[PDB]
Amino acid sequence: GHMQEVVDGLWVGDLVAANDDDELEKNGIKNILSALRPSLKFSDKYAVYPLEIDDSADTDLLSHLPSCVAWIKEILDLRQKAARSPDIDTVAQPGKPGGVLVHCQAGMSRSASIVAAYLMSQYDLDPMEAMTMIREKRPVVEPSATFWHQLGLFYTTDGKVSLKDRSTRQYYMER
Ligand code: VO4
Repeated sequence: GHMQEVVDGLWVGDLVAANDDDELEKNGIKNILSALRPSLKFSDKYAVYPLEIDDSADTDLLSHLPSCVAWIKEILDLRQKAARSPDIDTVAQPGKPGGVLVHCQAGMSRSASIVAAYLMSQYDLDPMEAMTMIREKRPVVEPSATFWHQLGLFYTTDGKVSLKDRSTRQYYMER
């Protein structure tokens, strides 16, 4: 498939998956975390978090990870009750009661890194443990080198991006 379910209600996938409304409906997905530039035009059937970032060696994903993690938590909590967090960027639409697909163009780097950050925060995993958990469902995932580094910074600071950490401050200084 073009998307795979990592844990209950949380999917990672590619550009094909984001456009396949049949598969999204069949799996009860009503939220899309869309990590792509330019942003796509989605139907209002979905709540969408447009993350306008590239998959480049100088892309800053770290600054957005607390917002991404909090948005996924907002959705999955709401989905369970059906059966705002100050961390969430205001461009993220209010979560709807259903699953969430996190996607980029290929479903390997931006999207897998965002899902890994969520798994690190939710299950107290380190980046490798998180990424292995995803890879066992979607074997092609492979963060870029800079995303692996940024996941390490996110791990160190317990998911609050703090520049009291030397390495995090250094990352932002070099940018
Ligand atoms: O389109 V993604 O390259 O960040 O797998």
